[PDB]
Amino acid sequence: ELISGGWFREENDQWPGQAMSLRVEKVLYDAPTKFQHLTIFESDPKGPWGTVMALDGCIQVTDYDEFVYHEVLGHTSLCSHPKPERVLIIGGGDGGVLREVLRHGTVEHCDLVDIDGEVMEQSKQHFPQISRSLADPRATVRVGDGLAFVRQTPDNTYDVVIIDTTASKLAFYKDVLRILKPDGICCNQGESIWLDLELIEKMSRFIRETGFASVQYALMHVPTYSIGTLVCSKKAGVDVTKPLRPVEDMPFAKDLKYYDSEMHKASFALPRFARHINN
Amino acid sequence: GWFREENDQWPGQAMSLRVEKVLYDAPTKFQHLTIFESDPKGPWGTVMALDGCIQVTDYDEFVYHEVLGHTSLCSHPKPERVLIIGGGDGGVLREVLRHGTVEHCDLVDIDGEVMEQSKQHFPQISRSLADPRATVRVGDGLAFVRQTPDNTYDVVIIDTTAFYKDVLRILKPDGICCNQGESIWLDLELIEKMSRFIRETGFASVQYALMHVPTYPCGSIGTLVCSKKAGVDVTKPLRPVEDMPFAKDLKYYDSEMHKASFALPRFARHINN
Ligand SMILES: C[S@@H](CCCN)C[C@H]1O[C@@H](n2cnc3c(N)ncnc32)[C@H](O)[C@@H]1O
Ligand SMILES: C[S@@H](CCCN)C[C@H]1O[C@@H](n2cnc3c(N)ncnc32)[C@H](O)[C@@H]1O
Ligand SMILES: COc1ccc(Nc2ccnc3ccccc23)cc1
Ligand SMILES: COc1ccc(Nc2ccnc3ccccc23)cc1
Repeated sequence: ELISGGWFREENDQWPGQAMSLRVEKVLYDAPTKFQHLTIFESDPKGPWGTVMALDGCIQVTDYDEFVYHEVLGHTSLCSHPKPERVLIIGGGDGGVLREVLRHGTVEHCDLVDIDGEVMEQSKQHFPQISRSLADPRATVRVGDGLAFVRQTPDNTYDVVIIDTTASKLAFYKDVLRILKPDGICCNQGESIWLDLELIEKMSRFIRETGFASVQYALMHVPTYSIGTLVCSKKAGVDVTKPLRPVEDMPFAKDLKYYDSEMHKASFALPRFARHINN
Repeated sequence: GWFREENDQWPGQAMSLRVEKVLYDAPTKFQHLTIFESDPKGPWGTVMALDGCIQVTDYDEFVYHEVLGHTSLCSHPKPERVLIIGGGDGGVLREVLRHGTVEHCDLVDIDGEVMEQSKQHFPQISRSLADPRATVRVGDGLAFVRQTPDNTYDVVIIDTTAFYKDVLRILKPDGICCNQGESIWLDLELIEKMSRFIRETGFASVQYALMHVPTYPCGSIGTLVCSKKAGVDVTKPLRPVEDMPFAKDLKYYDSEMHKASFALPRFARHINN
């Protein structure tokens, strides 16, 4: 339904009476998928955004800002683990998180499971700088439901599980805890302290009560939206807020556009109204 | 009935709010002033825009107000006399006046209509304007500082929409200056140029602090925190807010947030070194 020269409009049920719009230079994809509406377009070349992906009317990836959420999810988790060798990504069909995971020399294998094979296909076509990772021999990329995937995973399979999703069931957290090895780290796309503070409070407590030893929420600075990540440790006495394996000691630190150890530490400082999430 | 905000810096992008009720909409002697009640099912409440750019909403005003007010004052060893340039809504002043060390604050905003419309439509922001420790003037900040004697202020806060040499001059030796600092998203070249312009006018140091706002279509909002005295580290609170009686009244700012605010994404880090 979208056309070139028209505007893409984004609205939110949580924030009614607000809309965010982008001019569409060129439609690249606009169709229902087996699971969701997929919209890819080139935004205004006078603007900074580049190619833009939306799922069910909500922007999920742009060329300009993708490095933020990808670096944060990939490095805050892996740098909190003593030796991450086996990694699971749930969602992340675009490849961004996987690219960041694969920078780490300790990773021998990463499994990626995204329900929507068309997201992965369209990302190969229209976001090669994000999706190149999906071809890596250190990765196995599967089309399937992450819920069923973790249910059929044996105990103690993964060092890190990263949940990079949009959907709504993501019982599941008990499976995640079970498939993690004893030093395990889980991290998730965490929702907004502005939109959904009560949800973060709720999720944080239900994750701890599932049996995770600790859960800390990290905030990120994106150019437009808040977005956070819940970083969960299976093992008691882990402080995920200070990098266990600082990125600065690894050869790729200087390739990163957002993340470093100072950013990692700062991300866990929350505005005072939300600070009770982390204590 | 939707208010739409666009930027020349960000072409092909727009942010819109539904207008529930127009409260004020007229040219002023200096700028277009628009005040509206936004959607009561949304979180924003009353919204003020100047020349088509939103400057204040009931919902988020605490962020920029607390950050400008406290990052500066907690970076000063004993802030007694404070100047605010702009800030006609009263938000920064309200924050500055929480500090017990403050004996007097002058506030100078070019547009008297902004203070009048804030008195009417943002009483929880503009209450401060009536405080006996405050003197409010309607006038240009540039001319005001030009006619201010040397070593008058402990802190100058620039809360707006040669001057800097006058700001440096009117500051006492431990003086702190802070300004509404613009977005590291695209707008980065300007912050870099501002920070160099400020150091070269003779401030000893300039550090940029980032804030987390619920929406900013212009990218991000920050503050440049500048110290007249050499060897001051404005990135670590000199007088922690936690030692003061009003710390728990704050909705955003604390010492953790103060320290964190100066940690910049890698691409922008060269702003602060
Ligand atoms: C695009 S990614 C979000 C953008 C940040 N890279 C969101 C992905 O999660 C997938 N997703 C949603 N639900 C699931 C389940 N249940 N399992 C796996 N992947 C899922 C969905 O297909 C998106 O590609
Ligand atoms: C509303 S405040 C915006 C930030 C939200 N506290 C911006 C104020 O700066 C004033 N302003 C703009 N230029 C000047 C000058 N030159 N002098 C004083 N005040 C000024 C303008 O009238 C706004 O009220
Ligand atoms: C999950 O990682 C993220 C993090 C941030 C975004 N940001 C944006 C959301 C919606 N519309 C936009 C429009 C333009 C730019 C960014 C956005 C999306 C996914
Ligand atoms: C001086 O500091 C600030 C900081 C933040 C804003 N916020 C908003 C700016 C622009 N459009 C919006 C649209 C909707 C909501 C908020 C905003 C203004 C001034």
